[PDB]
Amino acid sequence: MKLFAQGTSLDLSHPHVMGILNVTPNSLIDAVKHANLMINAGATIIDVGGESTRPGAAEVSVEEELQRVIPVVEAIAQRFEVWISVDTSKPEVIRESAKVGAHIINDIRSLSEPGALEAAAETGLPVCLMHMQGNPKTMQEAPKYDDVFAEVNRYFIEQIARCEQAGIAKEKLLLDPGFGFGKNLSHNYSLLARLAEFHHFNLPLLVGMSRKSMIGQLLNVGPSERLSGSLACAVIAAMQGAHIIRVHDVKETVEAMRVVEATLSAKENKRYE
Amino acid sequence: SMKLFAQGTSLDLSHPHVMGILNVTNSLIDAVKHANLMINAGATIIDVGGESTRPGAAEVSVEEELQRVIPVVEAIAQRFEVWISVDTSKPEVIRESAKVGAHIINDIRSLSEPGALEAAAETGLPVCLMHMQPKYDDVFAEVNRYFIEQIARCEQAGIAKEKLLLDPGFGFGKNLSHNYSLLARLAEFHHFNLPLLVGMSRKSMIGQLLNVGPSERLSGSLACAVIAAMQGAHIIRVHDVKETVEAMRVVEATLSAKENKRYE
Ligand SMILES: Nc1nc2[nH]c(SCC(=O)O)nc2c(=O)[nH]1
Ligand SMILES: Nc1nc2[nH]c(SCC(=O)O)nc2c(=O)[nH]1
Repeated sequence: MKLFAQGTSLDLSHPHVMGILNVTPNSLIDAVKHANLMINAGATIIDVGGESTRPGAAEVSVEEELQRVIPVVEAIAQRFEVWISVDTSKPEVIRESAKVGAHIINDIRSLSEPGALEAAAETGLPVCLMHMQGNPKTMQEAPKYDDVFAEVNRYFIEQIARCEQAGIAKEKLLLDPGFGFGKNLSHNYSLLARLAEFHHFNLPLLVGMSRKSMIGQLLNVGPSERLSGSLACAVIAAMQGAHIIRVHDVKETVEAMRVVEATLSAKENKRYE
Repeated sequence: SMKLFAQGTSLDLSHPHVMGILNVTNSLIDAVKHANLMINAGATIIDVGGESTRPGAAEVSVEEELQRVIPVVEAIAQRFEVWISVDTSKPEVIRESAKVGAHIINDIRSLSEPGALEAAAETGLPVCLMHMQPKYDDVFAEVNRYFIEQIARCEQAGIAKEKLLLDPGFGFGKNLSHNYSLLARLAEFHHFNLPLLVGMSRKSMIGQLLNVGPSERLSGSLACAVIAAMQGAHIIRVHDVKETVEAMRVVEATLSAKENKRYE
């Protein structure tokens, strides 16, 4: 399995580590310094995001998001060979990010915003479809599912069809069950335990559990104390054949992924279920 | 449902246990301080030996080994509720360790010394059967055959199956690829219906893979522990207790949400 964008390809025969580069508040110099460190630590994708996914923040204007995101995507694309994912829901940011070299559109809202689907289709870039119950402002009030796995799985079926209808072929899609997005602790572990069953779509799986409450609430530790839990999550998902792991702690995750790959390559069937 | 019994208590193996490595090196005060730190960090078993009992460490007389081991085992058994595994190959140390409260006999020489098997049998304690010998035809098959053989040998000596734990012996006469073959197939050793114990912490199977020194192997050691625990390994022997306990909690929460309670 492979993805193609901007004249290069990403080989998904082993797990990739995607480093988080938050550009919400010198800003450009600092972002590039951080990118450089993450690449050096072995990140093969850098996820650039300029709108907080937090509960009460006003949505950032299109002009402010462009100012935070585009110069950063641009500076990374012209210095490094790394893949760049852009964490946006706005069509204009999608368009302008593609123009300066972004490889993956990583929308937490799965292109639900007006125009976003058409803009993503126009760029021809890979698109990540992430499950979220409701919207970021209220999704954590009262998450509820009768069957969280089936509900997430159904969402993927629907969203795939929506993308295909807009001209975005299956081969461009990645799926992400959206850890922490309208999910309590037990919902998150039900999804993680069954993650391998999402392979039936024959699409790349991306996960992001790094430093999230599904670790914090389980261990009763603060946000700076979650590395060991974050590594355990990453390993659990990668052992089940997750293709991309989105993280804060790149060096440590890359090391863990090398251990996973050595294990998977000694296994006859290449996956745990 | 699987449990071990020793010294009037039991160990509930329905979730993964972290076994902390304790050096025996005043020595008593320090050993008890370290045991305390590991317990606080969430270790439920302390393995008494560490650097003093690694392969290649200097051999000592029976009297010297008794003088270093027995007071440590004794002091831990008197102060804490934790299980104690004792690293020894000598029958006298086996016997005297049992008398002062040890729960598990951990002999990396597999009770090969004269009288060791009979002494382990006499104690009635749990015994860890660890594979050691690198060339193999089929490393798994050899390690599996070794378990079959050592189980029979123990049973012949009067040590019932219910007392045994199996450990494939990562790093013990094994190159990098042998170690990963065993780790990838670890769940297949559940056919014996015995507890599985593993020790990969800071070993060359991480160092050689990552090209890092002994103090830089925590992330790799955690990955190893998680991989084994996801396959239903019952006990994980480690240097880095707090971090491993946290990783095991994550594994437990995942296994509990799974209808199968195991990865294969
Ligand atoms: N694709 C994807 N994108 C994300 N962006 C964030 S932001 C919240 C945080 O890092 O805590 N989470 C995710 C995720 O789980 N998947
Ligand atoms: N049961 C058991 N006991 C051990 N003692 C050592 S000493 C080598 C080291 O810690 O690097 N390893 C092991 C192991 O793998 N299993």
